[PDB]
Amino acid sequence: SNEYDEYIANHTDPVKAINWNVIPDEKDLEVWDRLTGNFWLPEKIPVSNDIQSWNKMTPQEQLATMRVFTGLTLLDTIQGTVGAISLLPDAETMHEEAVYTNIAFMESVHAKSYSNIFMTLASTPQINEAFRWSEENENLQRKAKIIMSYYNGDDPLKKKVASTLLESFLFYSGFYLPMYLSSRAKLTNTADIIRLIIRDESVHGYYIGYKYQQGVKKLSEAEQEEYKAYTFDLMYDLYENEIEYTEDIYDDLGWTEDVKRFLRYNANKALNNLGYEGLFPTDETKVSPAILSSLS
Amino acid sequence: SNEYDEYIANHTDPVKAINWNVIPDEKDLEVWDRLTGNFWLPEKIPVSNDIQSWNKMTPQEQLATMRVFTGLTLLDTIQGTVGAISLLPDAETMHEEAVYTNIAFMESVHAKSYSNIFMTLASTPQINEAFRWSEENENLQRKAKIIMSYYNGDDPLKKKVASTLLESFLFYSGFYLPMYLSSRAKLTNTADIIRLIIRDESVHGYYIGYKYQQGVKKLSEAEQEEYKAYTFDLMYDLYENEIEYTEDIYDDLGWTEDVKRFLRYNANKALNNLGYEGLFPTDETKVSPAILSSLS
Ligand SMILES: [Fe+3]
Ligand SMILES: [Fe+3]
Ligand SMILES: [Fe+3]
Ligand SMILES: [Fe+3]
Repeated sequence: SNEYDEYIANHTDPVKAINWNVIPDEKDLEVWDRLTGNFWLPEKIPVSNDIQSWNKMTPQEQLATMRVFTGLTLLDTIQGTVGAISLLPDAETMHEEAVYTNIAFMESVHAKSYSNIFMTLASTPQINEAFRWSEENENLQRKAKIIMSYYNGDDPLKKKVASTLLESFLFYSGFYLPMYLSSRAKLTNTADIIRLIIRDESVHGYYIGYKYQQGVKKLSEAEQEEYKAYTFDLMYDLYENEIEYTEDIYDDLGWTEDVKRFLRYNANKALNNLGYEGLFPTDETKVSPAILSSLS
Repeated sequence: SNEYDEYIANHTDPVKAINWNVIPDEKDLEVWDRLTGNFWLPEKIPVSNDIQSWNKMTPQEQLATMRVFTGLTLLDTIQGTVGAISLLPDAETMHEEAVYTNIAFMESVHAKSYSNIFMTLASTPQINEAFRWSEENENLQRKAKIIMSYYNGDDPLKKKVASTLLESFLFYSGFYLPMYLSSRAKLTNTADIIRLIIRDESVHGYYIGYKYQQGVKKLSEAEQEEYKAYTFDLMYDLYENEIEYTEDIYDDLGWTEDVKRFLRYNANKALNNLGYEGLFPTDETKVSPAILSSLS
């Protein structure tokens, strides 16, 4: 009578070792190859070359940078330690499970990148105040808890919708700032780190959205309509909360209207990643060219 | 809109973003820097340069290689998708959670490496027969299910003991083969992939064992003694099972007695990583210096 006798007697199916010679879904391999081939660490970027432009930035630009980046750090902390991990049990293939372990790790690299930037450019008090602000900001905590409510739940598809909206939508109110600043010769090296992060997030959102589409198409007619309604309802809720967050971050700078257009643009892309039409007419998504141009 | 209100009302404390500017345990940063600094993918090693060496190996040598490598793949599949992940909820620090995400990913890289080796060296039937054998071998399935039984349990410390014994002891009836072959100038590029895996495992066992010690030392002397008994008891069971696994894989080649000494050498290392004295007398753990050097 060993402690594990019941577990063993109860799990008669053989535990399987992953076999990469047999791939049920080629997309898993394509994504594994793309993500691992794109491996990077923030130390590879010379952020210290940004010290002069940081000191040149206005008090308002530095405050917005600290806050936005702390908000992004929080989402990556969540996605790396809870989000991506929550998708493993519902994977269609073993190679998909492997891909999620890479996503989890890279989210931790993304989160750490912001501390590398902070430690290189900012003062300790600025850093401490930013993290304190992130704990007290009601909109940031609300988007974080709404997302974590699904990861902690028991519905596999909801976890993929939440994850895709987090990856293809929730980060953008934050990616706007370094793309703007870099088009004005400010934080150009920091912007190279943000571009490496975007290179990963675009793939993450595309992939998890793809898996959601495969899973939801396995359902009954009524159920597929229910998940579509759930997705648009969650998107509206997150968008409404994001408008508030955006106003509070950028109103002083006066960039708010352009950032809101950027929000609508990315919300449409998030929904498209999940297989749905956009929520906003295309004419409401006209972010300035300088921004989509800095993204390039 | 309403679906997450309850969760939000029950999680009033702020969700925290990881801050790498404040490290409550220096070891977490040391290990993160070491593991990430040691990033590698199997594609970096020219395994195809081992084809002549592989083709000269006997059918018995090839079969043992296919089986030990598939058993190692099974262990890494479990560790990356279930093991490291099970340690997240019990972390003492947020930086420790980040480290586990890197460990999860690298275990997936390890598992994939054996497929890279098989896909380069072995025939399709050989690969299919190896995975089939892995599903049917009672000792392999038993060690996997014993370890998984603790990952699936609710005792955090038992998860770490299981993980450390998996990493510091179980992987070893397996690394003996490539290191010995390497000392006979056979499969030398494959051995380079094995050394990259060992460089990681070494750190994983050390780190998780270190966290196990920190946690058990918070208990009474009486509870500490019960965990020590549990640890030795689990080692007796895994050792007994491993002896049989070793005899079946190695008897044909005639390497069994030396692999058993190697099992005892590693069982002592695994117990040491958990803070305990070794189980076997030093004189019962002799390992050839030609193996020990590639082990390094
Ligand atoms: Fe990220
Ligand atoms: Fe991501
Ligand atoms: Fe491993
Ligand atoms: Fe390991």
